[PDB]
Amino acid sequence: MNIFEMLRIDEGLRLKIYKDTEGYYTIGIGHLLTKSPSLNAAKSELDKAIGRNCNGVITKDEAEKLFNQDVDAAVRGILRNAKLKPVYDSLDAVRRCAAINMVFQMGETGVAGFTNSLRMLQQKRWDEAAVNLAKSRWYNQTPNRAKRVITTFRTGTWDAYK
Ligand SMILES: CC(=O)OCc1ccccc1
Ligand SMILES: [Cl-]
Repeated sequence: MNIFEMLRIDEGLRLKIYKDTEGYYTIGIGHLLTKSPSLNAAKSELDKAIGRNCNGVITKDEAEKLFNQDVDAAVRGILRNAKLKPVYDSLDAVRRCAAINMVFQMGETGVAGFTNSLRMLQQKRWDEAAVNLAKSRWYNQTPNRAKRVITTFRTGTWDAYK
């Protein structure tokens, strides 16, 4: 297991524009296109991202390319964030994957309310952090995925993805 395999499991792979769990236009391995209700707006974002006129459909190679860019962007966003970087650098590699997973799903703003969870993770109070992480809109709206990520933080193993 690695972050790419983990997120590929959590996000799936679809080569035509679809709606994510929140109803937003998405493609590939969970690449958000837009929060606008306009399919044309989503198609424009797609063409801009791929560099050609796609009319809502991409290849597997293109999906994987976008996915690599998106994972890298999540990592670099963590490393540029004064709140997240110290916590990230305190973690082992398996738990760093759980961290990237959350940023990929919710972005830096989506994790802003997790200050207490972040402190517990930095303190390595894993069971306490797991309890706190579940007290969230995130867990309630995507509980199976959140449970996998939380188990990864709790145990430091890949057991939830095996
Ligand atoms: C904020 C959160 O709970 O997950 C994202 C994260 C976690 C630890 C370090 C960096 C980002
Ligand atoms: Cl879920």
